[PDB]
Amino acid sequence: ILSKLATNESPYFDGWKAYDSDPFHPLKNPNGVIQMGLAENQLCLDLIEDWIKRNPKGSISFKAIANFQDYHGLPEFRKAIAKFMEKTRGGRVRFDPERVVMAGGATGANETIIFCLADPGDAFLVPSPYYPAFNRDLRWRTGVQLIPIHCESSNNFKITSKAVKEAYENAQKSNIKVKGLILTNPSNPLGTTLDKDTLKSVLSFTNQHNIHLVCDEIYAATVFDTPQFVSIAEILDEQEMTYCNKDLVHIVYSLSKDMGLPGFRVGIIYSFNDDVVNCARKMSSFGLVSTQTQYFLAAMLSDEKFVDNFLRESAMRLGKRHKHFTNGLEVVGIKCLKNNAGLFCWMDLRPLLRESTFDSEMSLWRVIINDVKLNVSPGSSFECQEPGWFRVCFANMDDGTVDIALARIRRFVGVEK
Amino acid sequence: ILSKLATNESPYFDGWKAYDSDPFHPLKNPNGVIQMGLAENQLCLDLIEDWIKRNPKGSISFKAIANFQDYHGLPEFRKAIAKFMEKTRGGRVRFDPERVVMAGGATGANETIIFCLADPGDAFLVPSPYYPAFNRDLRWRTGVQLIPIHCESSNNFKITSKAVKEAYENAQKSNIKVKGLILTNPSNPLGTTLDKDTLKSVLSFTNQHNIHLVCDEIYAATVFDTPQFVSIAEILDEQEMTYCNKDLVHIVYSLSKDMGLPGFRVGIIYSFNDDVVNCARKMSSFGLVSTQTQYFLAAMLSDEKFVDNFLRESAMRLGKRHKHFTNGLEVVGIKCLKNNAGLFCWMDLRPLLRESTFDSEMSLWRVIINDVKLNVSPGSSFECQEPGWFRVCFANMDDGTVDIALARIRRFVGVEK
Ligand SMILES: *Cc1c(COP(=O)(O)O)cnc(C)c1O
Ligand SMILES: *Cc1c(COP(=O)(O)O)cnc(C)c1O
Repeated sequence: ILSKLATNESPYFDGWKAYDSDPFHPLKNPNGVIQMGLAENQLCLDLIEDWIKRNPKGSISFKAIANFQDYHGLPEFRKAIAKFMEKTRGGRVRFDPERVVMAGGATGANETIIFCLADPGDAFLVPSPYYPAFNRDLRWRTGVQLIPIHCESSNNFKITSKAVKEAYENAQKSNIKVKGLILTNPSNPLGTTLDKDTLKSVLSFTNQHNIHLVCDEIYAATVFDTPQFVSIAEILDEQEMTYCNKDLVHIVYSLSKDMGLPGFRVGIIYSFNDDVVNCARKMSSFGLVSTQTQYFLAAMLSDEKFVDNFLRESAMRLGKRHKHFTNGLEVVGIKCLKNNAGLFCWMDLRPLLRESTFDSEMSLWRVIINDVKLNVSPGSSFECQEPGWFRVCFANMDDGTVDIALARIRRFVGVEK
Repeated sequence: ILSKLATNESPYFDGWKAYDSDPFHPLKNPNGVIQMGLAENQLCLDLIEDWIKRNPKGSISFKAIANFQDYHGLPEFRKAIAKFMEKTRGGRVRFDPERVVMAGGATGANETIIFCLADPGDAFLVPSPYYPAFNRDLRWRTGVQLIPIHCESSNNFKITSKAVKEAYENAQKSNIKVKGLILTNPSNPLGTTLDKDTLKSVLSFTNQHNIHLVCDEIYAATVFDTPQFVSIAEILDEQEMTYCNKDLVHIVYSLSKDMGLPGFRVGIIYSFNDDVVNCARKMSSFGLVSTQTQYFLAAMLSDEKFVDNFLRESAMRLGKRHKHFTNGLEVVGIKCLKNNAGLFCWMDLRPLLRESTFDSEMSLWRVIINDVKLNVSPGSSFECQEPGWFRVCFANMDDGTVDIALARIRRFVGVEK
């Protein structure tokens, strides 16, 4: 007899294996599937390598980091993260390192914050489309459930007050304890930063009902165009809202996107609620960052010229690449939701859809992965309520590869009417 | 409004507290409380630093590892762990790197293996005295309960098949669904390796009631005297036990205790159940070892010479220290449970008590941690059913410190009769 969790254990994985069974490689398999489904940021690893070399060395006082095992981590780590989080939000706000908490990547930060704010049975509101890991991350071992907040293309998938309320009030009508709402800002798969007002309109609805607002700002430093990224933190430093319960406000973070170090498993939880801060720290012991990696990060994120050079450079490349991939599709007549951040773009393949069904959508998908041989992500995968949208990632390959993927798309669409 | 867990939150911390305030140190505080309550293994860190000055690439391919994020881990990591797990258990039984799963230290390994085996409300049998962290690790976020199994000093704290049946049936009459039994072998705080025949018994009864047998063999490579350490994996290999169902047997391991690298968070789950293996893997996303620590370790553990000398040296240093420490305590009449493993000894201070009540043990405990300035652990914190026993860790300090500590003890005992 295994537990229910293990005992209760594949459709959207089609592109996943199509890739694994035929990965594109310039020399080994130049016609294989090109991985465009993982939101990875490798445009600036070279800059990190240059650093790990000379400016200075950093990684290995071994005994100290080898035996250190406090749920608080190395002081410099906390300081560096808080420091790094600051520059990311244009110094517009400050972060108290004593509040910095660790988790096994954003994965663990998410599961932990949920464990800290909701009981099994309770529900959390999530705007859609939304990162699918949530379905497991926020729901698998927490028992908590999800309730989507509708979003259309007609308004660029913006989060509207009416929609936030409608979803919420329906839950009450369904006797479902709603304890919070979890945003992703910058957005995934939308790749767009949230409008200052929109955030206030959410925090307020959140505050007005004493429910928590969990901001997943894991894509903060991947902004590359206007508008500016507005942290929920910055909205807690504004007069118009000096009277908001800071107990219902939590931020989730990681170093996976704006430094591309997912393997380092650097999950961060920054609560404004002292109690939550603690529980998350006690829970942080199940997913503590490696002292070796902590030591490595403290040193690295402490170099301002670097942390300041990296941030600026990283914004450039991402923009340089996004624009290219954007013009690339504008050429063959493909439109994307306009975005300013992230490691991907929300592609509109609606004009290729026969009818307007998710089935029609999945078929187009089977073609892109078997015949176009590109592994992209189908909108229905992010719980998108309208067929035709596909998330396409462009930050994990060469310019050469991108242009190929672009060339392949040219033929597909070209032969589509 | 936080969750029940977050809201459901210091008696035995006077020791950890005292130490933090008046921390011992040869020059700047020769009379600070000595840290003898942490099971840290520092006797061979010098061995690791030495090694760190050679072959191969101790720590940098960077883009590859910085981005590698497969729940399976770096290619060479699983194999290294398995080869290490073999050298450990004699090299007599074999381990399959494909079945090796990560977790955040033993802490994460433990919580996960329970998440996989029992549902909230279910219970697990635990011999006592036992590892206090279990009370959080095994029950907090799992809704699982622990059921103690009686052990006394009349029989050197051995687990008797009678004692096991009693807890099992006692629990059933009360309608508690026992889903498994979790051992610690080598033992914490007893610091003893388990009698092969005893394992064969626990496994028979275990297999005979369809409940899981989880083994925390986190202390496998700290044996410094006979008998030899017998892994449950070896038991699954004898002819006399061919019909035991391998679906119900599992191993929890880590590098914290034997390798002295707790800050590395190298938790390992090794299940003989293929489903558990799959589930545990899905769960590893929450607590994965850092690709950097993985790389480093793959390189260290892939060095047969280092590994041989390390294990061999560790056994001798832990052997020289343990004996020296016990011979000192005997000089003054103080005796401990006879052990061949661990990084501590089960000290019997029953004759320094006033009454066989935990109220006397705690009275003495304070004396020991304020006036003698030694931070140890009171038997009752290990759920030990009889007062007077204390766990005293002797593997993290210098030879100089141990004698200082012994000296303080030689005194306290002196002025007590
Ligand atoms: C990629 C991604 C993550 C992953 O963060 P990890 O630290 O690697 O677990 C989390 N959230 C979103 C929205 C992502 O796109
Ligand atoms: C020390 C210990 C642990 C903790 O292992 P970590 O890797 O440091 O988390 C777990 N279980 C037992 C029985 C221990 O002795």
